[PDB]
Amino acid sequence: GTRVFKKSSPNCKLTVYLGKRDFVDHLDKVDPVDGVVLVDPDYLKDRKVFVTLTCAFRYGREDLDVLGLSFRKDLFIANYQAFPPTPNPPRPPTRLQERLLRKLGQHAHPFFFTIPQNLPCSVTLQPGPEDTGKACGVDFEIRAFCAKSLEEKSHKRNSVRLVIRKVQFAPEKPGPQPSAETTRHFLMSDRSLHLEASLDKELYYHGEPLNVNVHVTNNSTKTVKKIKVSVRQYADICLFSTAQYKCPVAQVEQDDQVSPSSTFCKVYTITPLLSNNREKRGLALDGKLKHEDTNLASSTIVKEGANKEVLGILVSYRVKVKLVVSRGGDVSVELPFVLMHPKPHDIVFEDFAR
Repeated sequence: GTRVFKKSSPNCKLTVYLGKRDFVDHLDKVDPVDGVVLVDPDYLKDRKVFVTLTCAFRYGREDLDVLGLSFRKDLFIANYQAFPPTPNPPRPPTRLQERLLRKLGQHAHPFFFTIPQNLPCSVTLQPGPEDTGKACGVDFEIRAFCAKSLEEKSHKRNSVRLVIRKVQFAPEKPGPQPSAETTRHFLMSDRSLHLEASLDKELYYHGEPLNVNVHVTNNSTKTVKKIKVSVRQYADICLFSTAQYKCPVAQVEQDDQVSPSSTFCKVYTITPLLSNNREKRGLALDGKLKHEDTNLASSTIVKEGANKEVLGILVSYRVKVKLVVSRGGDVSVELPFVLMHPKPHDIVFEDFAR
């Protein structure tokens, strides 16, 4: 029937419940965080129970893990008092939040957070060989613990740490096909090898294929040995260690040759999937690599209202159409496109940690 997510403190005393692991950014706004929390025996009566929602840029290891953490920027923190409750604010507990409130104790209390759109989206990198940089990325952590006030905490033992995803969704806007790409190469004379390509649309979702349309007008004297069609990711760190991963995440090729004084045309179907990549290399994900539900990081959006450095990493995509050339020298074009997170997509407790 219905599915709900739980993680409980190491001591098992405190537990958190939630309807969504992933929260969508709609540009316009963001799914809300509507959860509940359960601290059974008396903790501490004198001691209040809190919930924290933090969003930070980390560089050096992952996981806001102290050891190796070279740099960290807070981008947003929220608290508010679960128990006791508080006059605040839009308290109307989602239907789910209600059914949950009676399935459990009288000491299950609601809790909610509302997250600004302008914030970056969950994203994660970890360099290859290496590429000298350390790992980094943006995180959305939810902490939940007790203590008499906020300026006193406790190592995880009596708290609960868990991390949510903010995935970026965006609508298919009408408009021109990913600007075709034109280009002429004169290789030694006045006779041109002309290349021309296009995409069916400007925006794609995770899974969606793309249909690269390619037209070659080869009046040249050389020969096109092959035609390699790929998708490249471009990820630029904007905090602390400026750096720039470029990397193909999909790659198609056939036995396609084009003769001098010929003409050739064809449509390639290409699909960019994190799942089709063995080596992460310096790739930009939307969550931990090990997790099945992880995808290539979504294009980062034109940027709403906060802007700047403060997006941490800066993911972006391109199709590349390249013509390998016999007597040498290779002709190409690049078509930029945006890749968003899909959304044309009896309570049962399922373990939160993926």
